[PDB]
Order: sequence, then C-alpha cells, then structure tokens
Amino acid sequence: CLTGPRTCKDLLDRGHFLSGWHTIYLPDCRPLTVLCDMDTDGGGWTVFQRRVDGSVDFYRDWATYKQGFGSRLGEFWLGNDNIHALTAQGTSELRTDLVDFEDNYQFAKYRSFKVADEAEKYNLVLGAFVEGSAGDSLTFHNNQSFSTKDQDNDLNTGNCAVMFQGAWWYKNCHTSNLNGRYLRGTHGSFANGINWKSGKGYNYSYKVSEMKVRPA
Amino acid sequence: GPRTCKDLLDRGHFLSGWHTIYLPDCRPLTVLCDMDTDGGGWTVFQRRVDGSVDFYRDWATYKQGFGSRLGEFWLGNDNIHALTAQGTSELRTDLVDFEDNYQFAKYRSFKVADEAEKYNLVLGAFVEGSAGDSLTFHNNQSFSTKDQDNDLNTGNCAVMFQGAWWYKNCHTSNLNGRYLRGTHGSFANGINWKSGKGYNYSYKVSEMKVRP
Amino acid sequence: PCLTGPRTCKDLLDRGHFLSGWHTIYLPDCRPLTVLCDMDTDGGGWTVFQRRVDGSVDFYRDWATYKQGFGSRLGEFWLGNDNIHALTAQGTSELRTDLVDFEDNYQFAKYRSFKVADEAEKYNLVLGAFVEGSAGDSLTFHNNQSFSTKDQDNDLNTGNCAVMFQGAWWYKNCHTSNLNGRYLRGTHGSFANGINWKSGKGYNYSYKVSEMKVRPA
Ligand SMILES: *[C@@H]1O[C@H](CO[C@@H]2O[C@@H](C)[C@@H](O)[C@@H](O)[C@@H]2O)[C@@H](O[C@@H]2O[C@H](CO)[C@@H](O[C@@H]3O[C@H](CO[C@H]4O[C@H](CO)[C@@H](O)[C@H](O)[C@@H]4O)[C@@H](O)[C@H](O)[C@@H]3O)[C@H](O)[C@H]2NC(C)=O)[C@H](O)[C@H]1NC(C)=O
Ligand SMILES: CC(=O)N[C@H]1[C@@H](O)[C@H](O)[C@@H](CO)O[C@@H]1O
Ligand SMILES: CC(=O)N[C@H]1[C@@H](O)[C@H](O)[C@@H](CO)O[C@@H]1O
Ligand SMILES: [Ca+2]
Ligand SMILES: [Ca+2]
Ligand SMILES: [Ca+2]
Repeated sequence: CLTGPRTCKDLLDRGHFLSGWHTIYLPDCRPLTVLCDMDTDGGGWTVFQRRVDGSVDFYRDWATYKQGFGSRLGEFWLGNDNIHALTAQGTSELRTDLVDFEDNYQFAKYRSFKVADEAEKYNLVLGAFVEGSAGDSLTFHNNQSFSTKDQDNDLNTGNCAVMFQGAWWYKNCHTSNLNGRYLRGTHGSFANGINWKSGKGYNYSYKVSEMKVRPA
Repeated sequence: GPRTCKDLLDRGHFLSGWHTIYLPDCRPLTVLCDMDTDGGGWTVFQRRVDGSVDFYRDWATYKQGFGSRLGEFWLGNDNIHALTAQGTSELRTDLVDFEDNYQFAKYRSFKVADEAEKYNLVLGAFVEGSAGDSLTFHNNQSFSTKDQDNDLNTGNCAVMFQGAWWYKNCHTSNLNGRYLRGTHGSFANGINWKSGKGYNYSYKVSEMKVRP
Repeated sequence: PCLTGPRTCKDLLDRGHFLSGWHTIYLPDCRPLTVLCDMDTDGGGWTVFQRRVDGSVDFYRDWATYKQGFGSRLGEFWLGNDNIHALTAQGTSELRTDLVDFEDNYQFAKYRSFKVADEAEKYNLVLGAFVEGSAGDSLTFHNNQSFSTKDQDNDLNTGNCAVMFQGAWWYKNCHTSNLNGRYLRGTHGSFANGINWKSGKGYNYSYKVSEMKVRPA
C-alpha cells in the first residue's frame, strides 16, 4: 500500500528503532516479513542472510535456495526469489558483516547489488566496492550464475558446490563462500567454510555473518 | 486465513517461527511452526532448550501455558486440546542429547481431551523412532501437576519426579522434568525418555509437535 | 484502533496472551509501540524495557541512542528513554529487576513505584519503596538522579561516571548498580564497570542475564 512500509529504511524513518522482524511491501505490493538491522552503519538494512551458531544446514538444493530456509529465531537465507524481488530496480547497496570467534568485527560495502530472476539463474549484478575492513572478496564473483549441488552453473569442469559444500555465484571456484559449512574458526579443510579470502582467509570460518541491503 | 502450521507452509512460509493461526472454534493463536523437520509444517506445543524456564508448575499454569516465545515453553493444555481435538493430528518428538545425537518417536494420532476429562491422553500406534516407544505406556491416563494428583500411585509421582505428565505409576517419559544437563544421579526426575537415553540422562533439547 | 486495542502487557495477559513475547500496545498518546511482555515471572504481565543476555549488543552508547532506544527484538535492548517515560508518566507502575549469574542463580528485587521524567528533566528517576528481593536494594541509592551517558554528564561526580564505569544510568557518585555496563561475563578484575549490582554479586561480578520491567499496580 503506497502508504505502507516497503523497506527496512522506511520503517526506520517511521520510528521503529529496534532491530527485528517486520513485514514490508515489495515493489509488486505483496507482503513479506523480513529482518531489519536498525543498528549497523546508520541502520535501515534488510538482512537476507544470517549465520550465527551453526544450527541450520546451508548445504541445500536449488528449490530450497529459491524459496528460502532457516528460522526467524536464528540462521536463514531469505530465498533467491525474494532477494530478487527486493533488488529488482537495483538502486540498493550491500553490506557484509563478519564477526570472528574472538568477537572481532569486519565488513565490506558495495555501491549497488542486484540479483536477476530465475530465468537468468539469479545472476549477480554487483556495483563498485566502496570500502570495508574485510577487503573485497565479492567483486571477483560479478556477472555469474548462482549454483547449488543439484544445479551447476559455474566455470569449473567440476561441481563447485560439492567441492566447497555451499551455494553461491561460483566461478572457478570462489574467493568468498558465506554459505559454506559452519566450521568454527580455523579448519584444515580447504575453503569449504564461511570464508572471505581477503578477510580471515581460506582456512577460517567466521562466527557470525550477515548480508544486508538498503536503498542507496 | 490459515488454521495450522501445515497451511502456512502450503501458502509459502518456509521459515520456522511464530505465526498466528486460527483454531476451529476461532480464537486466534500465535504458535511456533517448525517448517524444517521431517517435511515441515509442525505446530510446536513444547520446547526445552537451555533450562531457562521453570517447568515444575501448578495446574492453572499448565492449563493456560507458560514460558517465552524467545525460549522454552508449554503451549498450555487448553490450547493443545483446542489444537488436536477436531480431525486427527499426528504426534512427533525430537530429542537431542548433550553429545548432539538426534532422536525421535512418532505416532499416528495424538489427542488430549478437555479439562473435564483431565486433559487425558489419547494416543495412536507408534509409527517409528530411534528414541523407541516411551509414551504408549502413558496412554489413557489423566494429566497430573504437583498440586493435582490424578496419578495411579498412592504417592505423588509429580513431586517424586518434579515434572508434569499423564503420570501413571509412574513414568517411562518425563519431558517436563527438571533441566538436569546430561547424566544425573537422581532417579528419573529429568527430561527423560526411557527407551532413549534412559532414566539418568536429561536431554539438551526436547520438542513436542503436531501436524494434520 | 488506539482505543479498542491493549495498553499494557498486563492488559494482554488479561486478554489471554499467556506466552512471553513481542506484542504491540498503545501509548497513552495513541502511538503504537512494539514491546516485550514477560508473561511468566511473578504473576506475569510485565513490560520489559531492558534486557541483557549474551553480550551481543553494544551498550556503551550516546544520549541520542539512549533517548530513542537500541538493540534487537531477537536479543538485548534498551527500549529508549522517551518510551520508558511514556510508559510511566502516569506514576503508578511497579519495577522488577531479574538477574541471573553464570551459576544459574536467580535473584530479583522489587520496588513499589518507578517513574522517569521527560528529557527536559533529564529522565529524572522517581523510585518508591523497596518491597523486597533476594538481590538487595541497589537502586534506592539512585533515587532523584538524572540519567547520564558518556557524552552527556548529568551526575553528581566531579568526573564522568558513564566513562569511568563504561555504561549509562541514573549515576550519582557514581553507582551501586550499573546494569547498562559492559558484558564482562562473571568475575572481572576491573572495578565496577560491568553489569553490576552491589548488594547482589558485588562490584566485580557481571551477571549473565539482566531484565528491568514494569507493571501497573
Ligand atoms: C532531588 O534533588 C534536588 C537537588 O538536585 C537538583 O535537582 C534535581 C531534580 C536534578 O536536576 C539534579 O541534577 C540537581 O542537582 C533536591 O533539591 C533540594 O532540596 C532541598 C530540600 O530537600 C532544598 O533545601 C532548601 O534550601 C533552601 C535554601 O534557600 C535556597 O537555596 C538555593 C540557593 O542557595 C536555591 O536553589 C533553593 O531553591 C532555595 O531557594 C530553603 O528553601 C530550605 O531551607 C531548604 O533547606 C534545596 O534548595 C534543593 N536544591 C536545589 C538545587 O534547588 C530535591 O529535594 C530532590 N528531590 C527529592 C524528592 O528528593
Ligand atoms: C537437504 C535438501 O535441500 N534436500 C531436500 C529436498 O529438496 C529433496 O527433494 C529431498 C529428496 O527427494 O531431500 C530433502 O527433503
Ligand atoms: C552508541 C553511539 O552513539 N556511539 C557510537 C559512535 O558514535 C562512537 O564514536 C563509538 C565510540 O568509539 O561507539 C559507537 O560506534
Ligand atoms: Ca561444472
Ligand atoms: Ca495418586
Ligand atoms: Ca560530572
């Protein structure tokens, strides 16, 4: 409803100062309950990805990544249809917040972030890297289909989602793997964790990870 | 508008959480929906997770419900009846020990009568379960709180085992017992499932949930 | 809609919401606000305006932030001083403090009345009789005190209490309680800069859980 809230940004302007699950209205005016981060970097971010404790299985198939999964009480992926619905007219920016197991925070911010629809297999349109202490380990994945174990759309003679137990805009294969296994800090296994290459490397799996959008 | 966690899943709520539904009498009830386990679409009426909430409670409290949407809770006997009376609901219990071993038992049908009949347990055959069958034993028995004794033992099961349950003479499951945190010396007064981890082990997590 | 609907967590309990959680109530001015209702503790029906539970949220914050509120419905939060005032402006609500240590010991402390003035009077605290509580009175001490943050010193100490004790509070000179202090996780060497309650576990112990909540008497 034109005079209803359509982003976490709106809700903030309208005086909801507490982070939490609010329902918003998408461009097409269908209602959708989302998590609003009202605290970080000015606040007003819609969170589409959350990892926090390893409670939820993220090594999932296409249908599952399509529709979303997890729990409002915990970890979740908002779902690719929704993430597209939310970024349709790409004027909204991306923030990535990582917290390690000693509670050290790092992050990264992009100017624009858009995922295409299923027809173009949730393609990643990412505008410029603006800054962040995590370094830029997403640009590398610009202009690439999203792949999962049962649907391969990567640039690797093998199946990247299996080789790195995740779901992602995989090329050959990745520099970031935020949907990887919740490995809890330093791990021997190679690059199959919640990893950000310019952050804590290919052998460290963050304690917390959030991916979130706001109109620019 | 929706009448079960099952409906909500059908209409495309894929994320577990607290949604409001509509009882067949029509009072709306905000319930926890487990959209993940075993196909999803389960309404959770009991959750233990961390020992934050006191479960050694009286009749009025078990009647109306207690605890926190943020944590542990009992949905309340009136609601559990409202919720399982009309049409047939299937039970299912998920159990997690402190060494993270997942377990369950699952029943064809599960119904609790109203207060007049003491929220009596009406249970169907065991479908399957790695936790074994530690509930059929309690079928056709009244509910008992500490302050109310409907148990078929001349002592007071509820107080001997500090919980609440359709206690008989007395129990082979005690999912509303004390949050004892794994192995305990004390006898059968924990979150215990006899064919599961035994009378001397209190699970880390416990959930009781229903689906059409 | 402002009239038909609920105005306190007490009403909601009366209306048959038996489960603790976030419900919307209507301020005396008709503005909707989403509050946390503790339907379980001490008869139930309490509106929670402060919660600490895991150390996930930064509480060492400025005036504007304490004014408007901050944190997460999923976790820790301060409801905001304007709201806490809005809620107690009619002067007839009981205060309850629920604390839990890292041994799972539960202590509480209760007061007959609790009111914070508006911003003009710097959220001045008006507190009534200590009714009882296993945690001891560590609040009466802070009667009649303005609320202070790091960037706005309104205390009775030639120095800055919020800085020294890394929190925010009705600091006097400075405190016997510091429930908005740093989440230090049990025993700490540093002096009185934790989630501390002096008559409770002392100046060198930071509780695992803390909640401050109100209910119409
Ligand atoms: C709350 O505390 C105040 C003082 O604290 C200030 O105000 C509060 C609300 C906050 O803003 C704080 O930050 C401030 O620091 C107490 O006020 C005092 O009360 C006592 C009585 O209990 C008064 O004592 C009287 O003194 C009078 C003397 O003449 C004049 O003195 C000064 C000038 O020197 C003048 O400001 C004052 O108003 C008098 O005109 C006299 O009437 C009589 O003999 C009596 O002894 C004292 O004056 C008050 N102080 C101030 C700063 O005005 C409140 O009592 C307390 N409230 C409660 C309920 O406890
Ligand atoms: C873990 C996962 O994502 N797999 C699914 C579901 O999508 C599959 O269809 C099913 C196999 O028929 O397993 C599960 O039920
Ligand atoms: C809560 C609040 O308003 N304070 C902020 C910011 O303004 C501060 O500079 C910082 C202190 O280094 O804490 C925070 O980052
Ligand atoms: Ca391939
Ligand atoms: Ca008896
Ligand atoms: Ca000062």
